[PDB]
Amino acid sequence: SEKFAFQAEVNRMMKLIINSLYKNKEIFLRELISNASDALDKIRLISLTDENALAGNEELTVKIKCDKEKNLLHVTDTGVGMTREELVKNLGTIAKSGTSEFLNKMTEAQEDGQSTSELIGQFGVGFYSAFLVADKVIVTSKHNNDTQHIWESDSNEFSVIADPRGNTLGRGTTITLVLKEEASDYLELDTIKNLVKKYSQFINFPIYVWSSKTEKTVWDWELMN
Ligand SMILES: CCCNC(=O)[C@H]1O[C@@H](n2cnc3c(N)ncnc32)[C@H](O)[C@@H]1O
Repeated sequence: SEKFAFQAEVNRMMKLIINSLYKNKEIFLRELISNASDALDKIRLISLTDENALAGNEELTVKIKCDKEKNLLHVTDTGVGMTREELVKNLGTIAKSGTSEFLNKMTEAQEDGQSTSELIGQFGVGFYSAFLVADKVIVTSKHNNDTQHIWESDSNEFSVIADPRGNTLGRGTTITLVLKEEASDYLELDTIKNLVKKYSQFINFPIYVWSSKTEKTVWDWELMN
């Protein structure tokens, strides 16, 4: 277990994003789904050049799960996943060149009254908007080139640890949101299914929500797109 501070610019970026989307919190789920989609594209593109790419997990899905009792929301993809060093660098620092650009266009647009939600989506920085609804964000990731690890943060710092549960994802990433008290509605299946549907019509991968039929109850993955 290693402890880390966020880079200064990521602290600023977190605040810009939270402020930009404060009255549209639900866009957090849009961005998590987009990130999962990009991750599935990446492994799909890798499988064109590497016969083993999918060996760790033969599926390509996004699977969402509400856990009312533990107050958790889980967004799981079987995409490319992240190595330990990518968990640290990609989430904890300004890692790409596009991210800096985003910082400039965001502040210029935000002073000029121009729309910013598109900026967040364009540059793929929406991960941080999970903090509008969660007190704790947890990222479990398994990448073909590393062992499974857990990233966790309350936004005031983050830590990364080897997952003691070993390789349970096979390949891919689970974003786990410890929801704020004011965000318990994101644990309701009807809420989540409408949002998931709303945000997944463009995803070139199937997206499922763990749902109940129903005194007899049957739970199963329900395709959303
Ligand atoms: C740039 C703003 C924060 N950085 C990310 O979201 C990056 O983290 C990684 N990331 C986030 N969610 C991911 C996922 N589900 N699978 C793989 N990488 C992911 C991607 O490299 C994103 O560019």
